[PDB]
Amino acid sequence: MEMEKEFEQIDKSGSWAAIYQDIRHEASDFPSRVAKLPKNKNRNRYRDVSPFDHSRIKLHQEDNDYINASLIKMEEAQRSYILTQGPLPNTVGHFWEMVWEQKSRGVVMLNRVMEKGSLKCAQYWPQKEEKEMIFEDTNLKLTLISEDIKSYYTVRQLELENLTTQETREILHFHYTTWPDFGVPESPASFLNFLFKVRESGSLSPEHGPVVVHCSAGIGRSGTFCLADTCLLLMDKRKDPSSVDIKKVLLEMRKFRMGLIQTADQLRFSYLAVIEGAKFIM
Ligand SMILES: CNC(=O)c1cc(Cl)ccn1
Ligand SMILES: CNC(=O)c1cc(Cl)ccn1
Ligand SMILES: CNC(=O)c1cc(Cl)ccn1
Repeated sequence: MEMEKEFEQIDKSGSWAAIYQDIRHEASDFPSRVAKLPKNKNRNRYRDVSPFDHSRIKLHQEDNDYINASLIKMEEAQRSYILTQGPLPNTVGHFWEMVWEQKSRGVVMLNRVMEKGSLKCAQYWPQKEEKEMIFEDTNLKLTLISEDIKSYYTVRQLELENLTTQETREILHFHYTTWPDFGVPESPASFLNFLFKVRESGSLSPEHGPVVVHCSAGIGRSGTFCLADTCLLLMDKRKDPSSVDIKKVLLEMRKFRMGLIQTADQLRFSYLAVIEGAKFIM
């Protein structure tokens, strides 16, 4: 079926939970043996969210190459994404090592450091220009260059230096700051505006490594971001845009990381975002 009318049919019939459970039943199951090794317990935030072995990002290190991060490669859309958990106190150096080694231009953050009175990720970037951060375990230096605070999101320019080679690179930090502590946004308008700002920066384009996107577990809000981006790109590329099937795209993405889209409300919000986005594109 088309999307917008499939949408009203699910609303009128109140069957979002049944649609979402079907997706959960059909989703791929692949091994994640490296994630579960005892030496990696303090590298995982949640015991039930792990990268598959076949798609995990490897650190260029011979001691321990493990990080909780996955490469999502969308062949028809010609887009790749790295989805990862919010960094932990003992993985902030690994996080920036990955950004460096994978040649990423942008980092997309969809959570606040504290939500619901608890810490959802480490404070992993500097908050003042004159107070830079040094990650001694991976030999990197990170400096805040500029910051632009808007009503729904903040954009930061960061300098990442590989202290071993003295090479430097400019990284863009795109921080969506207004996702509610509970539920999903009432309108997709600010989330779509944010997606378009990431696109306009070059961070999603083939001349760079894959964008790094995270929330707390790296599957819920993060899944919503890449699912909406890929569906809108396919609607632009194909002769028949009504052939784009959001449930089929989601199942393809779940071949590369488990659990993408965590609730039926997030599924409905993803439909809403793609529907409204397709009208603005033209
Ligand atoms: C759907 N996207 C494309 O077909 C495409 C084509 C090029 Cl050149 C770069 C990125 N994407
Ligand atoms: C060129 N701009 C867009 O294509 C766009 C699209 C959407 Cl959905 C929101 C904001 N900007
Ligand atoms: C019916 N057309 C569409 O849905 C559409 C959607 C997009 Cl994103 C571009 C062009 N056409």
